[PDB]
Parts: sequence; structure tokens; C-alpha cells
Amino acid sequence: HIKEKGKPLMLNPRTNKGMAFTLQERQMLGLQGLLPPKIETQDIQALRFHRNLKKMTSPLEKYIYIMGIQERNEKLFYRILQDDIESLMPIVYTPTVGLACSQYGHIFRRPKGLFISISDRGHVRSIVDNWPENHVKAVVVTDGERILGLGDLGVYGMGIPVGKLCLYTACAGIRPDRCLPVCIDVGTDNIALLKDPFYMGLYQKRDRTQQYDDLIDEFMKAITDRYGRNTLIQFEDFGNHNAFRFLRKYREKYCTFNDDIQGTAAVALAGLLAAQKVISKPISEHKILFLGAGEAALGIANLIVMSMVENGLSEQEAQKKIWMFDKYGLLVKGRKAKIDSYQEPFTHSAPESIPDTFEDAVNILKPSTIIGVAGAGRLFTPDVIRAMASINERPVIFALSNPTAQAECTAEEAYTLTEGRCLFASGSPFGPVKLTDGRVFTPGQGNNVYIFPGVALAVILCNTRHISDSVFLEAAKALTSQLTDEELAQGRLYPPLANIQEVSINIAIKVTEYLYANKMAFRYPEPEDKAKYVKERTWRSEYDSLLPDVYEWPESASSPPV
Amino acid sequence: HIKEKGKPLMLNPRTNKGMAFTLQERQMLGLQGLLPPKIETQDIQALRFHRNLKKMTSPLEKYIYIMGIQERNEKLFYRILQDDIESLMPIVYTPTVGLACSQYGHIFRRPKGLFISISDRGHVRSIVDNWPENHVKAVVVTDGERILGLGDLGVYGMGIPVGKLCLYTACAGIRPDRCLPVCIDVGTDNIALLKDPFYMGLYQKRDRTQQYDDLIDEFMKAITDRYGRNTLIQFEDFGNHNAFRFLRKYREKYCTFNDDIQGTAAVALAGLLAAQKVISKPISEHKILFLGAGEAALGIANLIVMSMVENGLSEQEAQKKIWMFDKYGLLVKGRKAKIDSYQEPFTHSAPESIPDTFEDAVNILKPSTIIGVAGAGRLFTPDVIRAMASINERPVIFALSNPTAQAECTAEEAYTLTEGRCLFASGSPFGPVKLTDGRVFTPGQGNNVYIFPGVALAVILCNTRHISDSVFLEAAKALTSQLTDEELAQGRLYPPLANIQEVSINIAIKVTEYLYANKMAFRYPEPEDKAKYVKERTWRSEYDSLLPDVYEWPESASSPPV
Amino acid sequence: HIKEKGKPLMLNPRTNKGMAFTLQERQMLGLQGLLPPKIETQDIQALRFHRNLKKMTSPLEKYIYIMGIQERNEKLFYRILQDDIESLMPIVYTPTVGLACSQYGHIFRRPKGLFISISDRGHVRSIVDNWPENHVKAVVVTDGERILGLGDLGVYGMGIPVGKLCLYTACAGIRPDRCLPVCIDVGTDNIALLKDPFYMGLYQKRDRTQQYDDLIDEFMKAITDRYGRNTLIQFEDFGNHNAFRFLRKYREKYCTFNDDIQGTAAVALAGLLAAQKVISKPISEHKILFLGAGEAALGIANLIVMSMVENGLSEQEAQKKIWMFDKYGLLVKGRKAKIDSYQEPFTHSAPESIPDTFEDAVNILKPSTIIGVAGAGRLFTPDVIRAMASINERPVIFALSNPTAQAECTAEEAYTLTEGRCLFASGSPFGPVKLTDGRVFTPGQGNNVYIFPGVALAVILCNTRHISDSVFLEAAKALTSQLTDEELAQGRLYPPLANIQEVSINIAIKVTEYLYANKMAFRYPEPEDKAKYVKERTWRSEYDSLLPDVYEWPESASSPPV
Ligand SMILES: NC(=O)c1ccc[n+]([C@@H]2O[C@H](COP(=O)([O-])OP(=O)(O)OC[C@H]3O[C@@H](n4cnc5c(N)ncnc54)[C@H](O)[C@@H]3O)[C@@H](O)[C@H]2O)c1
Ligand SMILES: NC(=O)c1ccc[n+]([C@@H]2O[C@H](COP(=O)([O-])OP(=O)(O)OC[C@H]3O[C@@H](n4cnc5c(N)ncnc54)[C@H](O)[C@@H]3O)[C@@H](O)[C@H]2O)c1
Ligand SMILES: NC(=O)c1ccc[n+]([C@@H]2O[C@H](COP(=O)([O-])OP(=O)(O)OC[C@H]3O[C@@H](n4cnc5c(N)ncnc54)[C@H](O)[C@@H]3O)[C@@H](O)[C@H]2O)c1
Repeated sequence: HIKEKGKPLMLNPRTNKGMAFTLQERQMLGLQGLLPPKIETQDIQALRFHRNLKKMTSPLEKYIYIMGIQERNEKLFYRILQDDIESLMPIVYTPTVGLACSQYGHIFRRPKGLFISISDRGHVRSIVDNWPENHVKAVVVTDGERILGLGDLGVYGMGIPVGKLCLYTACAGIRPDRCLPVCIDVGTDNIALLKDPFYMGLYQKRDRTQQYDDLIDEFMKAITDRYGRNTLIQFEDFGNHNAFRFLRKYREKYCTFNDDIQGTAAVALAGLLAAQKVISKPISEHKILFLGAGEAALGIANLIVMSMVENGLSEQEAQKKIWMFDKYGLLVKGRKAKIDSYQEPFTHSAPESIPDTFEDAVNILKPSTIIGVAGAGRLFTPDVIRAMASINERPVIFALSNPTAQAECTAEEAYTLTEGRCLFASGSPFGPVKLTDGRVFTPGQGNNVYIFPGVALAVILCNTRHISDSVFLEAAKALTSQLTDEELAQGRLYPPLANIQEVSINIAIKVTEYLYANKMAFRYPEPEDKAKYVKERTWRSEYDSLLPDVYEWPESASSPPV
Repeated sequence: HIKEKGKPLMLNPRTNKGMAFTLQERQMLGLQGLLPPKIETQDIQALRFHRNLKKMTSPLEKYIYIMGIQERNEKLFYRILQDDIESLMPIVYTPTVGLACSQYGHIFRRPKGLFISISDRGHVRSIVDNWPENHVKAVVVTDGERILGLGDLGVYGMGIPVGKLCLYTACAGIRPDRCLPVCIDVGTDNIALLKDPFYMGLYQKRDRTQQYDDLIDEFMKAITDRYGRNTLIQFEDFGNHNAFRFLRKYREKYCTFNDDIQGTAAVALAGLLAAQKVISKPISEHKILFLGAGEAALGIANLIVMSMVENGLSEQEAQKKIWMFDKYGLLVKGRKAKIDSYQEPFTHSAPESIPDTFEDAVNILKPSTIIGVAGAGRLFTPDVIRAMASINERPVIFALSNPTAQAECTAEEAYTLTEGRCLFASGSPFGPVKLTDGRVFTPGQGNNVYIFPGVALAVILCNTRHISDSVFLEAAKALTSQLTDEELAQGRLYPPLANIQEVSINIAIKVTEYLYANKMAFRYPEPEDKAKYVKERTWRSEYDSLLPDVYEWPESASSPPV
Repeated sequence: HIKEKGKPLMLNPRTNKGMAFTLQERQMLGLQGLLPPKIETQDIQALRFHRNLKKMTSPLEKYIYIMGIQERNEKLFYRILQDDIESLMPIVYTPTVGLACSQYGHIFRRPKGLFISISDRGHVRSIVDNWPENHVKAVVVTDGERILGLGDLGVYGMGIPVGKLCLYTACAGIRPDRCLPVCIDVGTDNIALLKDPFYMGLYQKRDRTQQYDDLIDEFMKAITDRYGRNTLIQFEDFGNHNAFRFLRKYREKYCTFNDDIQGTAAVALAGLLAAQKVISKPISEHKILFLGAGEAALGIANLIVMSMVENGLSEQEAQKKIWMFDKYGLLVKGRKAKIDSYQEPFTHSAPESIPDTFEDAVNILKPSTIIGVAGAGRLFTPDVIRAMASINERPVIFALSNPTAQAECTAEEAYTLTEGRCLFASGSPFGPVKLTDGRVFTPGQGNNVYIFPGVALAVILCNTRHISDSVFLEAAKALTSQLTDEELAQGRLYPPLANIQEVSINIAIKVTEYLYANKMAFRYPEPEDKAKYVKERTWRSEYDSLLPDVYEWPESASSPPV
């Protein structure tokens, strides 16, 4: 049921088609004369915008162009996004979305998403009621505090949820109606933004008192009051500590998951399973040394332990295979540095040497896998890579810190200081590495877009209210299952991004099959086959006919005379 | 979220308040000057319309007035309807709605409901898409073929679903948004309507070919395609044969129930349980003789047998206690008249006398309960009542045929030809009976409004897709449980209509508790207590504040100079 | 009366304010949360967009930016346009609008204006009825056939009326509601546009049959049928012959004027009056030699003759002072080349030498003023300029052909081959000229924006139905009257563009005072002072308060009890 006609129909991106309005539905809907005479298809529109896009050279001009397309016509926007997804995820999402936020601030002409300020505390529900859309299933919330590679940006961080929500629809098929980007702005610590008179938000510094926590609680309550307790809420580019503690707080009472703790863990585990298929030995035979003992490292280690346990190994024996190296030093029993409750499982009896630097820890533990999530910088020194290559026939090196400037090492050093026998994976993109021997090795990129769209779609479709830790184990197994035998022969650890739209759906299916198996899905009746269930509820970018049904009634009896 | 402002806000019955618009929300919403200066409450509005209504004397003038109120303001309409519900159900619903349809045709100024003609076959889905409301949970469908007491009325029967849907909201609390009245018009057999030039529908006779069945199938498919497979669809005032066979056809694949077969059975069973509490002996000790062997009689008998079985009695022993008397004669094994499959359970070894008339059957079977659902007329002859009073100390007489002109007997003859020891219940309303002895006996009225609102609410809230036969057994038990000890002492078989709005809710709770117990509810998580679950989802007729939230921001830092 | 609320209010450029929405009218209108928290004024918005605009370097990027601003917020767009009008007329209008049309085709996201194709013939009125705005006073029509400096562009020429209509509001103050840009597309002769599959119009060549004339007549009739007989209609960038003959055809029955024939004539006459104030001798003492005998030359000559006549000189004596030099040769009586009716007034008895080239004509006629409107190219050869400087103490040279590539000469040659005593004026912009002597001469630019906004405003305000030839004489006198004594001392022939918004208004006043004096104004009662009349009806770009009037009623008597 479309209730619009004429010019309003073309001012709504949801119902706009541009020139794809056929002649008969131009004439019946009152659009004749308001559009140029040509009748086009969506293929022609997509081709026009694709070549206009190839003519452009900077990523940021491409970003402005493609978001303008999103604002004028959303079906065409998502068709263009799905057509060339590998080349446009770096544009629509990180890293270009952060540059767009930093430099052009708020490009958008239309109001996309809510702005909730600390000045609105006690009245968040009215702000949420101002949003026209009545059914939203996914909410992405930003603080602006930690933009990836840009730092604090305040209100300008609003472009980060928007872009991310695009991926929700471009890869998973979540309806754009059902997505709400939110910016919780509590001030900014960026003095550059506090000095200029054209900053678009509060001119105070970040509120770090109890008012911030109360505002977050009130916003969560308002969102789930209007939209339901099973609304998926993601905290995107919050402060690191804030994001971690909010994930702990709202994990049980709300449907939230984190990409930094849970998505990164799932992607790292998928890479590890791919590596265990590439190399002869399984994941249980590995010995993992972590660089960093934060909550992202703990999430990855817990997921690895769950994977080890499900393969027949005991929990304690699994945890004895993971070693974690803090900034202070190796986590061992009896060290003078403070160790909290969550690092207790991975605190082990100290080795004889008691290493003080990371390279010494690599030499003394002889670990097969090395995983860097510290985020400090180039902590994977060349000596570390050389020691890894010497100890292991085929070392597994994971530099999961992002952006590139914060990665533990780059693919070039990893693949050169080794003879190419290392299985290197990184969060940040890297170019293929060519050696003097003549071979070319492409490093697997642990993109978070592998996990969160499929998991979000499965959670939204199944009416899940609590996203557990084993959902991401199932997602990691599903992601690994997408790799073919020839891909493993070529040494790829992840499926190519070019078919993410397929991979995501497959992931969703597996997660769906898990959620109904573990009674964490509240959408009944339970579908007989989950694949056909999820594949008919994804959003299609094909235009819908707006043509009124005009037909002739069969002739009936004549009306009687008066 | 209200998206309207100014005059449109007062032209929508859903958002209109009339003078209950407070001054501040008159000024903020642009209604100042468009309303008379007085500020009123809903109590004052209800009082004004109540006395204007008492001034009126004919039921039909009252009907026109109250439907005008519904068209201008729906919250006030339902508040007035709930305030005096016992006196306004006869006005909003049968019998006055049939008189309104017959005489004033289509009173309504607003479009309420869909008109689907046989001329629209093959294009029903477009008609359904023309309905603005996106979520409807209850659909009431009429043919116009059998209006209760009026006969065929064609398109003019459209007023029957409308009125019935009012009860859905007045007693059960179903949202008026979620209700859709439909008229399937396939012509009329009423020659008076075929002769006048101002009849509002097709001027053909009723289509009784396969096109009618195909149209009904297409309409069912279109409704459940747009609104979901668990949409509740009720066929109201269809032809008797058509309604029965459509109930059989769509019982399994759609969420449908019938008031004539299932609601009448539930009400009769509730009366029988009340009578078993009034008299010493239980329902199993009774011997039931039915007048009529149709599908309504079979539904009542099957529900009675289920009730007998659940109380410890065997199924065959239960069915041996019900005797059914057809027009041809008593259903016995070996009679020359044809007996179909559904009457096989209640076909018994013939008694010695083999009675040929109904009064002889009463004399020879000595039945404690007598139930008339034949619909022929005054078949409960005075000799039948006298025989019942002589055989039984306290006979139970049920004249469930309606309207009054088709009832098997009236309360006056039943209570006079007996000394007042009969427990008489009838579908049609009757006045209290006073005898020369001085006592006054009020006959229990088996109103269908007891069952269908509560059952409809429980089915809608639980996302049920198939309404079984034991749902109505649970509803009958719930209805009987509403009677207090003093009410049973006074001889009432049904709770008073004056608190139907309460009774219905209680019925809903029980049905809800049944549906979750038998895994026929698909709304999860399952509520811990069903009473609080259903009582917070019913529709309240209290006005909602439209006042925008206006507040002052706390003072923050000054904007920097340029 | 604003009937919108919430998000629609910000999706309408007419009512959108962006952050200029005050807090109280954010909260009352349902915009809270949909806008960033900052409250801004229009000054802050204008400053932000001004510096964002200075950061840009190419004119075309500036065009895209400023038209995006127009699409999101029109009051801010016109405030920015009026703030820096001298630097943004070259961007909003020619020459940058033609480059935008050629290269980016149709930038616009919103539907601005109507597209009427030859395929819609016989149904133009329905297309006109599709336009939402009910009162439009000015219509600018384009063919796309002759874009200034770009040639045929077909449908892509639609950007030319749009830009021109901006000037209508930026200089004159005509309401943007009242403006309708139209593109009559009858095919294109541009083979580049006929080859590519992404051209936005008909893929046929230009229809030059009677169907084109019939389409133009039908469009004129439809526009004046919907909007009134006094609707101002301007044919913009039509074919040269088509524009001239359409001006002749519709001059009497419609309210049309032409910028090429009438605006150019008015601007040239204003320059000539300024020159007659700069030099001692008046316009009657001059002898004018024209280069070109087209209809633009004839319009300029007729306006010059009218100006000469109104100063006491006879008509025949006035026409004997203008000489016109065709491509074939000097217009003289008895030449073998064909001379039509309109060149008869300026065909004179041949001089003795009978010159064959233009330089010889300059030598033999000794003309004080030289005016080039041929449009061929650099026909003002250096010998012509040298002869002009030798014959006249202060020659007047007018190179009114545009663009620069078609100008008869450039300011540098004109001011250098003379010692700086020439009064050079050109249609196309030129840079200031510096000589070795050290002086700097700025050439007066005969911009058409001097005349058409003020004349259009005066015609629209006075309800004029026929724009005569003396309206432009009055406009030329008004334009000349804007020059101060010091400006004439410095040698300027036209008022600076930086205050066009003022000059236009003054022109309007004079034209208004003329129209009421000659009974060509149909808006009555006639205003006592025309200045205050026109200055209170111009459109102001200041934001209008949307705040609902909220107040407290004085306490009155209490409502009585029931
Ligand atoms: N033209 C339209 O706007 C249009 C047309 C048809 C249906 N719908 C919508 O379809 C919905 C029907 O719901 P259902 O019974 O199929 O739910 P469902 O049982 O199939 O799935 C369960 C939950 O998942 C949600 N969901 C389903 N698909 C989704 C998707 N691609 N993206 C995000 N969320 C999704 C659903 O809203 C629902 O809450 C209606 O709410 C209706 O508004 C809209
Ligand atoms: N101003 C408004 O219009 C407004 C305000 C609040 C909520 N709502 C509506 O509330 C609904 C929320 O659904 P829910 O999660 O509470 O479903 P639910 O889980 O509580 O109940 C299950 C089913 O029963 C339906 N239902 C619930 N109450 C009903 C009633 N009184 N009458 C008829 N049907 C009823 C529901 O639509 C749902 O399909 C939204 O669809 C939303 O449109 C509307
Ligand atoms: N919020 C609004 O939209 C709003 C508010 C106030 C007035 N108006 C408009 O003002 C108009 C009143 O007309 P009037 O009696 O003052 O005419 P008028 O007598 O003052 O002028 C005569 C003609 O010139 C037109 N005109 C006047 N000013 C114009 C301008 N700046 N630009 C273009 N055309 C102009 C007029 O529409 C009229 O047709 C109403 O049509 C009404 O729609 C609109």
C-alpha cells in the first residue's frame, strides 16, 4: 500500500525510482512532466552511476557521490552497492567514512538518525518518538569518541552508524526501514572542534560523570520501550572502556553484541580454523601466544577455548594452550603485576626463563600461533617474525589491531622475513606481497563485515533477545565452511569479499539453525528448512511496480429505471 | 508518533478528541479557533452523549446517533459503549444492526471496510491492498445472505461486520485499527433490492457456481498474504450451508471459528455446567435429547461429549447419553431415513416404542435436558413442556434458536407450564416471568457475545493459527466459573451482561492459559502469568496526551566567535 | 499557515531552516532529535557555507555545491546568493550553468520544472496540471537548442531556466514559488547525445515541422489557462530564429519579452546614455554605425531611435543617424542584395564611396559610435579600432556579441590601439586593462541581469499583459540614472554588479511608474507611491518564525456541576 502520489512519490527515497518509473505509472501517479522523457531500467541507472563513479579518483569524492545517490534513491543505492561491493565497502564504511566525518562533517541533506544530547536527559523518549519509522529492528549507536584512526569527533561521528547500517542492508539484506542510526553526543574532547564556531554539537567536554551512564540507560530503555525488547542495539565507535563496560552491562537485559570483542573473536577463530585446514595439525595441537591481555584478547581466547572444547578437548587443557603477554609481561602465576578475574583462566605456572620481552617469550614458549591485539603499534618486531619462522615450519601470525598504523606488523615484513610459509592475517587491508623467488602471497584480511551482517540478520529474523558467545563460534564455523578446497590450496584464510552478500546469508542460515536448536529463537512456528526461511525475508533491491490494477468489470444486469 | 497537525488531526477519528483537546495542545497543534472555546474531559463528553441518547426512544435513532459518534471520535464512542454496554449491545449489534441495514442501508459517511464483488475476481489482492491499515488481526466477513431475522440483504449486510467488530473492542479490548470488516457481494436474491434503482450493489442474483468458491478462496489467500497466516477471519451472516462448509474447509489452513457452531456450543455448554451446579446431579448423570440434527446440534453435542469425557466418563458412554431428534424422526440404528457420517456417533439402538413425534420421544426417553436448535419455530409444544416438568423434578430446557420468532419456546410458557422449577435458557432475549404464586424468574440469555470477544482476544494475543474444538470447552468452563454462589442460588445460568467487559477478559485469560499449555500459541517468550499478560495489551479508551515535550536545555558553553 | 510537522517540515526546502530552528520550535514541531543539538542563526549558516565555498577552486564544483544548498534550504540559498552576488552570478547563471549542463547533465535531486516532450503533444495541459504550485507568475522556457557557448544540449538545457530563475529571486525578489522552469524537448541535433545510452531525453533529431509550432502554441495556451493571461513567459536559449519568430508571434497575445532582442537593446541604450553623460555631446549628436543587420541590431536601433525622439528629435531625423552594415555590405538604397521590411527605416541614400568592407565604411561614414552585434567573431579588426580612434576624440565601441569567443573585439585591443579615450562596453566579461602609461581602464560589462529582473518584477507586480518596447526604454533610463557623478568621472557606463539587488529594485520602480502612467498596469487600486509599493512585495530571505502561539487564557467562570 503506497499512499503517495505525484511529486511526494519522487521526494521519498524509499518509493523513488527516477526514470525507472514506467510511462503508464508516470501518467497514473501524476509524475508525467516532472521527470525527463526517457524511460530507463535499473540496469541503465546502475551503469550510469557506475561509470560516473569510475571517473572519480579520490575515495572521498566517491563517498559524497554515493551518499547523494542514497539520499535520492535507496533501491538504486543498494543495487550499486551490491554490484561492486568489494570496491565500495572501503568507501561506504571504514576507512573513508571516518575521513568524510572528519573533513566534510555532516554531508547529509536528509535527516538520517537521531541526535540525543546530554541536554536532553530525562526526555529521551520524546526524541525517540520523533522518529517516523514504527518498526526498527537494528539500532547502531555512536558516541563519536573513538573513530577508527581519527579519534574524538563528537557529533560528526554520526556518519559512522549510517555507513555501517548500509552494510547491514548491502550484505545481509536487512530492510533499510528497520535501521536507526543514533548519535549520543555528550560533548567532545577535540579542542579543534571546541574552538571553531561551526561545530555542530555541544561545546562542552565529554561528560564522564554518572549523567552519561544515566543517559545511556535511559536511551536503551526508550528504544526498547518503543520498539521492543528484542531490538538489536550495537554500540559503534564508543570509547574503548565505555564500549567494553556497556557490553558487559547490557549483554543480559538487551540484544547487543560488539564488533571489537565478539566480531573480532569470530573472525580470528575463522582464520584459525582455515589455517588448521591449510596446515596438517588441528587447532587443539596449536599453542597460542597472545600479544595483549585486554578484553578483545580475552574474547578471542575464550572463543578459541570453546572451539577447542567442542572438538573433544577438556576446558582446562584447552586454556593451558593459550598464553597471554601483557604490557607488564607474560601472565604467570605469582607475578607482582596485578591480574584480575578474567585473566585468571589464562594465568599459568611460570616457565623457567620467565621472559621479560615479547621476543624472549616467543623463544621460550615455542608457540605455533601468534596473535597481536594489543593495539600499541609495531610490536611484532622483525626478531619476533624470524623467531616464529625458525621455531615453526608454518607459523600462524595474526595482526588484528587496526588501523594499519596500529597493526602489530605488516604483510610485507611477515611474508619476507619468512620464506612465505607463514599464514598471515590482519584486520587492516594490505597489498599482495611479491618476493624475489617470484611467488605472490595475498594476506587474508580479517574484515569485521564477514560476521556482523549475517549474525545481525539471523538475530533479527529469529527474534533473539540475548546474543550468546557460542553464536559467534557458530558464525566462525560458518565463515570457515565457505572456503573451497582450491582456496585453501592457494592459502586463503577467508572467503573473498566480492561475494560477501552470499557469505553473510550462509552465515545467517547456520546461526539461525543454531538459535532454533538451542531455544534462543522466539519466532514461531519454527521453519522446517532455515535456508529457505532466511532467503525469502532478505531485502531485494529490485524495483516494485507501483502500477494501479486497472481492469474491466464483466457486464452485469442494467440498473432499473426510477 | 503522531504525524498530523491542525485540522487533519480533528478529521481522524483515531486522533480526534473534540473538546478534550487541552488548551496547550490546542495551541501547539494548530487547533485553536477550530474548536469551541470550552475545554472538556471525556467524562463530560460521555455524559452529554448519554443524556442525548436517553432522550431518544427508538432503537434505530439510537443506532444512527451512536454510529455518528463512532465516525467522529472513536475513543469516545468506545467509552460510551463500555459505560452502558448492556443497553447498547442490542443497539450496536443484533437486533438493531439488522434493522439499520434493512431500512437505512448504508448510514456510514466514512469508508469502514472493504467491498469485494464477484466482478473483482482475479484482482482481490489489489482491493485488499487498498486498505490503509497495515496490521489487522481480526477480519469479519459477510455475504449479506442470511441476516438474522431479515434474510438476504446483499451489500446492505456490510453493517453487520462493522457492528460486530465494535463488540470486539467494546468487550475484549481489541484495537480498532486491527479490525477489518469485509462484504463479499455476489449479488442478491432479494427481488425488492433487485427492483429499486438505488440499491448499492450488483443487480444480479447470487452467484452459486464455482466462481463464488474461487472468490472466497482468493479472498482468504489475499487477506493472509497481506496480513499473515494467523489473521483471525470470521464468516458472519453467510448462508447457513455456505458458512458450515466454509468452516469445514478453512478450519485447518486458516484461523477461523464460527459463532453459530462453536460459539453457540460453548454458550450452551456453559449453561449446562451452570445448571449442573444449580441442580445436584452433574452433567454426566444427565440424558440429553436434542431437537434437530444439524451441524449446530452436532457441535453442541460434541462439546458436551468432550466435557463429559474430561470428567472421567468414557467417550462411547458419553455419546450414549445424547439423543438427537431429526425432522424425519429420532436418530436410531436401522431407520429408513438417511444418516450421514457425522450423526453416526449419536445414532443409537432404537427404543421399544420408536417414537414418531417429539412429544412421544420425550415421553419414551425420559430425558433430563432438552435442547432445541432446529430453528423451525415453536416446536417445543406445551405438551412437551408439561411432559418435561412431569418426568423431571427440575428440567433443563434450552431454546437456542434465534431470533425470537424462531425460538423453540418462549420463557413465559416454559416457566408457566412448569411451576418454575425449569432452568430455561434461550438465545433470544426474553422479559422476566412473574407467576400468580408471586415469584419472578429471569431466563438466562445465551448471548454469543459471552464467548467470541474473549476467545478472539486470546487467539489474537497468542498468535494462534488453528482454533481447535477444546478452546471453546475451556471458554465454556471459564464462562461458568464467572458465576458466584449467590447467582447460582438465584438460578442464573450466565453472568450478567453488564460486566461482559470483565467476563470476556477472564475468558481470554483461561483460553490463553490453555493455548500455551497445549502448544497452540506462537507468541514467545511465554508470559509467566497470563492474566497480567492479557490485561496490559487490551485497548484502553482513555485519551492519550498529544502534547509535545517542551523543556529547557541546561546552559552550556557559549559558541566561539568567528 | 504551515500544515507540516516533524520530518516533512525539514524535507521541504521552502520551510526547512536546518539548525536555525530554535529550540522551542524544534520541540513543538517534532524536530527534536532529528537535528544536531546546536542552535544556529542564518548568519552562522551563511558564513559556514561561504567559507566552504571559498575553499573550492573550480566554478563547476561551486555550482554543484550551491545548487545542493538550494535543494536543501532555499532561504539560505538565496541569502548566500545575495550576500556575494557579483561572484556567484557567474556560477549560478552563465557561463557556469552551461558547463554544468554540458558535463554533469542533470545534477538536481529534486524535480524543479516541467519536461514537455513532442511525444506529449495534445496532452500538455495534463503535464502542466502535474505541477504542484498553483500560483506561478514567471515561466522560463528552454529548448536546449542554443546554449550560450555550448550549442545544442537537448534535455540537458533544463538547467538554464533554473539558474535564470534564481536570478529572478536573487536580484528582483520574485517569490521562488511563483517561478516555473520548463524544458520543451523535441529531440536534439547533438550526435554525441544521440549516441550515448545515458542521454536523458528523446533520441530523435529536432522536430522542425509544424508539430513543433503546434506544441509551443499548446504549451502557451496550457500555461495561461492554468495560471492566467498575465503570466510572464520567457523563451530562454531557444534557437535564434525560433526565439525571434516566437517573440513576434506571441508578443501581442501573451506577456513575453526577449533578453537577446529587448534586454540587450535596453542595456546598450543605457550604456549609450552613460556615454553621452561621460562625453559632452548628447545621443542625438552621435552617428551610429551598426555591425550586423539582424533583429537584435534592429531592436537596439529602434530603442536608440525612440530615445532620440523623446529628446526632441524627429523620427526620420533620428533614423537617419543610424547606419547598419550587413554581411553583404552597407544597407543603402538600390543595392542588389535583398532588404526586408524591418531594415527599410535604416536603408539610406548611398554615400559616394559605397564601401565594401567594414573598415572602409568606418572611414567613409565617420561614425562616432560603433556597435557590433553580428556575432560572427573578431570583426572589429585593429584597423577598425585605429580608424575609430583617429576619427573621434572619444570613440564609443560596443561589442555586444557573446560569448567572449564571438565578441567583435576584446577590451585589451580596444583600450590599447586607442590611447584609452574609447568608451568600450561588451556583453562578455573582460579583465581590467593596464597600459604602459600606467592608467587602468575597466571595461563596462553590458550584463543582461541589469534589465530582466527589474523589468520582470515590475511586470509581475503591475499585472501587465503586454510588455511594450518603451518599457525597456524606461528601464534603460532607470539603469543609467543609477550611476553617480564620480562613477561617470571614472568612466563607468554601468552600475557595479555588487549592488544589482538594489539597482533592479530601482529599475522596477521606474517601470512601475511608467506602466501605471500609460495604463498598461491592471493591478488596482493604483499605489500612491510606487517605491513603497514595490519594496514591500519583494521576497525576503529572512527566516519566518514557525512557533505556534501559546498563551494562557484569562480565568473565567467555573463550569457548573452536572
Ligand atoms: N510495502 C511494505 O512496506 C511492506 C510490504 C510487505 C510486508 N511488509 C512488512 O512485512 C512485515 C511482515 O512481517 P513478518 O510476518 O514477515 O515477520 P517474520 O515472521 O517473517 O520475521 C520475524 C521478524 O523479523 C522481521 N524481519 C523480517 N524480515 C526482515 C528483514 N528483511 N529485515 C529486517 N527485519 C526483518 C520481521 O519484521 C519480524 O519482526 C510487516 O511488518 C510489514 O510491515 C511491508
Ligand atoms: N500510537 C500507536 O499507534 C502505537 C503505540 C504503541 C504501540 N503500538 C503498536 O504496538 C504494537 C506492539 O506489538 P507487541 O510487541 O506489543 O505484540 P505482543 O507481543 O504484545 O502480542 C502479540 C500479537 O498480538 C497483537 N496485539 C497485541 N495487542 C493487541 C490488541 N489490544 N488488539 C489487537 N491485537 C493486539 C500484536 O499486534 C501482536 O501481533 C506495534 O505494532 C505497534 O504498531 C502502536
Ligand atoms: N506563507 C505564505 O505562503 C504566504 C503568506 C502571505 C501571503 N502569501 C501570498 O500573498 C499573496 C497575496 O497577494 P497580493 O494581494 O499581495 O498581490 P498584490 O496585489 O500585492 O500584487 C499583484 C500581483 O503580483 C503578485 N506578487 C506579489 N508579490 C510578488 C512577489 N514578491 N513575487 C512574485 N509575485 C508577486 C501577486 O501574487 C499578485 O498576483 C497570496 O496569494 C498569498 O498566497 C503567501
